[PDB]
Parts: sequence; C-alpha cells; structure tokens
Amino acid sequence: GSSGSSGTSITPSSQDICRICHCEGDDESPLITPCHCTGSLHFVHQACLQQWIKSSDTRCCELCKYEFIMETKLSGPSSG
Ligand SMILES: [Zn+2]
Ligand SMILES: [Zn+2]
Repeated sequence: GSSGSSGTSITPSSQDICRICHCEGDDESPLITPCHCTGSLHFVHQACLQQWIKSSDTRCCELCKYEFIMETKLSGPSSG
C-alpha cells in the first residue's frame, strides 16, 4: 500500500496556535493578535506574519483592514 491516509479536516478550538505554520507559540514567536479580530485562529506568529504579508501581498487585515504589527527598523526594499 504505497498510499497514506489524509483528507479534509480542521483543528478544533482546543488550543490556540499559529494559523500559518500551526505550531506552539514560542517566546520569540508567541501567538499575538495582528489586529482587533479575535476568537478564531487569528493568532499568528510575529515572524510568520511576515512570510504571509509577502505572499498574500497584504499588510492590513482583509475585513477590518487594520495594519498588522511588524517590528520595523529600516525602510528597506519597496515597490517602485
Ligand atoms: Zn507560526
Ligand atoms: Zn482583522
């Protein structure tokens, strides 16, 4: 049987953990609220949040359209 088991499922609201990587909150990458939105798995890792912002190409929320919190120090690269 060169086939494994897997289907469509979603982790219940038993424990609050990252929604992007789905891992335990670390001291440096603790589950923090990027916006007002609360309840659901809206708790992403301070770092992870970035990776998502890059891919999704979005800085603020999708609904509340609130700017996420990303430790910024230097302007760095930008669109231009
Ligand atoms: Zn994460
Ligand atoms: Zn939001």
